[PDB]
Amino acid sequence: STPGAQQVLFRTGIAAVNSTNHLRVYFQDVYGSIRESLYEGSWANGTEKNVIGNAKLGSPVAATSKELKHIRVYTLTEGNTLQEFAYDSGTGWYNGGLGGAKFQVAPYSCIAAVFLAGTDALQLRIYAQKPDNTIQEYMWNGDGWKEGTNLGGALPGTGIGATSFRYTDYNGPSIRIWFQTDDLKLVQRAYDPHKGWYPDLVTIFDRAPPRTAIAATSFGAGNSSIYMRIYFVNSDNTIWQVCWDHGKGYHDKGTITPVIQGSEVAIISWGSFANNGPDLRLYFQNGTYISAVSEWVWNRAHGSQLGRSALPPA
Amino acid sequence: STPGAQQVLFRTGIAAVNSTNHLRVYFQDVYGSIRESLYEGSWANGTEKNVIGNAKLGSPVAATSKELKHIRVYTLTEGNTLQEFAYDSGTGWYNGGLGGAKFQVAPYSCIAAVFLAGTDALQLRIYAQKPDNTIQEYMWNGDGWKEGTNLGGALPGTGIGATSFRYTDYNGPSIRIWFQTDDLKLVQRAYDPHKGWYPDLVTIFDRAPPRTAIAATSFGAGNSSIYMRIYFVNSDNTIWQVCWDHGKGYHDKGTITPVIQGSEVAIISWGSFANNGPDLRLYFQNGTYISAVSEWVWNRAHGSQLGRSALPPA
Ligand SMILES: CC(=O)N[C@@H]1[C@@H](O)[C@H](O)[C@@H](CO[C@@H]2O[C@@H](C)[C@@H](O)[C@@H](O)[C@@H]2O)O[C@@H]1O
Ligand SMILES: CC(=O)N[C@@H]1[C@@H](O)[C@H](O)[C@@H](CO[C@@H]2O[C@@H](C)[C@@H](O)[C@@H](O)[C@@H]2O)O[C@H]1O
Ligand SMILES: C[C@@H]1O[C@@H](O)[C@@H](O)[C@H](O)[C@@H]1O
Ligand SMILES: C[C@@H]1O[C@@H](O)[C@@H](O)[C@H](O)[C@@H]1O
Ligand SMILES: C[C@@H]1O[C@@H](O)[C@@H](O)[C@H](O)[C@@H]1O
Ligand SMILES: C[C@@H]1O[C@@H](O)[C@@H](O)[C@H](O)[C@@H]1O
Ligand SMILES: C[C@@H]1O[C@@H](O)[C@@H](O)[C@H](O)[C@@H]1O
Ligand SMILES: C[C@@H]1O[C@@H](O)[C@@H](O)[C@H](O)[C@@H]1O
Ligand SMILES: C[C@@H]1O[C@@H](O)[C@@H](O)[C@H](O)[C@@H]1O
Ligand SMILES: C[C@@H]1O[C@@H](O)[C@@H](O)[C@H](O)[C@@H]1O
Ligand SMILES: C[C@@H]1O[C@@H](O)[C@@H](O)[C@H](O)[C@@H]1O
Ligand SMILES: C[C@@H]1O[C@@H](O)[C@@H](O)[C@H](O)[C@@H]1O
Ligand code: NA
Repeated sequence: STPGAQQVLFRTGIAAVNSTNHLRVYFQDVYGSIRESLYEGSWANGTEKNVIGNAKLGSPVAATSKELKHIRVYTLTEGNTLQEFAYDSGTGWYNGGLGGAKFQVAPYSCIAAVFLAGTDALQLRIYAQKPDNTIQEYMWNGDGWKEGTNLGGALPGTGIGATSFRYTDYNGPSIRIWFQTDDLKLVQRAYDPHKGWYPDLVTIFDRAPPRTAIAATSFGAGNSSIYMRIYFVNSDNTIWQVCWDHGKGYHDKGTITPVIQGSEVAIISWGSFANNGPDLRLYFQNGTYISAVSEWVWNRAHGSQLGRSALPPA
Repeated sequence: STPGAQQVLFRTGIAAVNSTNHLRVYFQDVYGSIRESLYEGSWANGTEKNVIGNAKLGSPVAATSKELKHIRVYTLTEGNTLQEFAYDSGTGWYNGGLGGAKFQVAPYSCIAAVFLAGTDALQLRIYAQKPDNTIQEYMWNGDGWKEGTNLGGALPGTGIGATSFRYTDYNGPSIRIWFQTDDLKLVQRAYDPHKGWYPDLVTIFDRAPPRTAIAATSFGAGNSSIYMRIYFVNSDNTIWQVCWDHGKGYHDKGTITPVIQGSEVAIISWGSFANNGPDLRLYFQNGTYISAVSEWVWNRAHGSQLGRSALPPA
């Protein structure tokens, strides 16, 4: 292993954001600090000098962005309230206002976050689990944090995946989120601006390990058309992928890569099938230098391939 | 799930002590507190009122006893120093002297603990991993804590199992410990009073998951004879057992029971083959009520069976 790799928490929460091929990756160190690694032509950072804040040890770690102009990172405090670390170009890193709302969640809650797509306005939806085990939406629309739609019960400690896209024939954004129910199914819930939250859950996978990681992305939005990918850790200790592709629906599922038992997972994407893409990047732990974070790549050039073996600070 | 099971930390460290079929089990709750559940005819406790102390979230939890007269429970402070909760009949619970020594270990260190067998005197040996990744022994011989023997390098974050027995033809106690080496092997190291720490590391399993749980017990000591069982979580997400039986050596290995990815493991035993025994109890998480602790049992009457489904507080 390496002294750097040893600083990375085993089964750390992982998140990532990007603007095309400009990448940032968030993780927790063994002391509970949240650090940023970065790719700008090459990999750097992830050191003690790249701490953005502190969270309870074992905290979920979620992140969302508008390119790399605005980045928001969500974790849990020792008190099990949602908090936010914020980057704005020209301002740098600071503590955003979510903390002030003191939103109290289950000790075992996960977190997902999205900027609403297709607008220059900064609008955010956060998902987490309340003590009664229901999934709660929290909203920022430029004038303070408020609760949004409660989306019903889930498995206590369920992973939460989430994405926002805007159809080019729609006048507003859509949201899709994914979690695990008590019966151990992985389900989709869905928001469109006409039907609101659709009443029904759609099953994406019959049986998954209890509290498995869940990470999602979407790309290539068109006229009432989208592409989506959802990832989880199956019982074979590999990440599995589920595809939505326009005109085919939920039509493909299969293993992608081996990981450590109980690895967390982050996904980013950019581009589209119509324009020589997409590009996908997955981050996870697979045992490289024991505790380092590893990368998986997909692009048109070469399809599925292992990427950076050990991320900084490894 | 159940509300009680929701209080138990996912992938909690687990330790267990006993006097024959009088049992105690220790675990961490979602807030970082170490709780005791109990079996005296039936299962009890493990509630907020049965907290014996606090430790960093995700701390290893080890325990050793002399029957139930003297119990010692070892975990890590937020500062990554070893600490001790102690019970003596007639006194109750108290924080033991161990914290006075300020032994600093690696933030990812595990812990094992044994009272030395075959003496009424209270002699302790604790094992953990220093920042240089070597396994260090720490000793109490009735007049203050100090470092004992350093047992060399091991995989960073390795599980550590230990047991002490005393052969009926020896003038003093033996120690066996087990851990994982950088090549992912599981190995034994050994202390006998004529050879001190043996020079050889003896391989007991060729390849195991990185940082897998390791728990060990021993029973039926005779003249130059002993029975040992070592447990670990294998890549198939089940506990495996390695057997030493007198006259056969390290002769068997196979699966015992399924567990969640990354489950920790605790083992106790009592009795002997020559006296209609032994009894074994194993403790772990297998997904019952998502996050409850479960029991597996072995005895002569019915052999291998699942015990109590979900321990208190579930
Ligand atoms: C000096 C400066 O740039 N201040 C910013 C304000 O002008 C702006 O209104 C706030 C908005 O709040 C932050 O971003 C939003 C999207 C949310 O994440 C919110 O929680 C966060 O505080 O940002 C600066 O203070
Ligand atoms: C029919 C047969 O071979 N039965 C044997 C018994 O003779 C023997 O007692 C038993 C030993 O089991 C081993 O030891 C116990 C304590 C436990 O660890 C088991 O997992 C081991 O296999 O094996 C029966 O199979
Ligand atoms: C954007 C870059 O794409 C590929 O070149 C990868 O090998 C790098 O790790 C990075 O993800
Ligand atoms: C968008 C910004 O990009 C670089 O300037 C980094 O140093 C910052 O931490 C941030 O990620
Ligand atoms: C995009 C939508 O915004 C508001 O109307 C919320 O109440 C909904 O739950 C959804 O997030
Ligand atoms: C992107 C697609 O949008 C709607 O048609 C949903 O009913 C589908 O499940 C899918 O989420
Ligand atoms: C963008 C790519 O789309 C399909 O070809 C999938 O089979 C790949 O796994 C990847 O998700
Ligand atoms: C010592 C006891 O043995 C069996 O009767 C089990 O069913 C109990 O859970 C307990 O372990
Ligand atoms: C040996 C002792 O037994 C009972 O008194 C319990 O209440 C204590 O916690 C301790 O385990
Ligand atoms: C056996 C001894 O008991 C008490 O004296 C504790 O304070 C010591 O640290 C040790 O565990
Ligand atoms: C029982 C023995 O006691 C002391 O002599 C120590 O130096 C050894 O390491 C061993 O623990
Ligand atoms: C109990 C046995 O004792 C010695 O013979 C060791 O060399 C063996 O490995 C085993 O631990
Ligand atoms: Na976690």
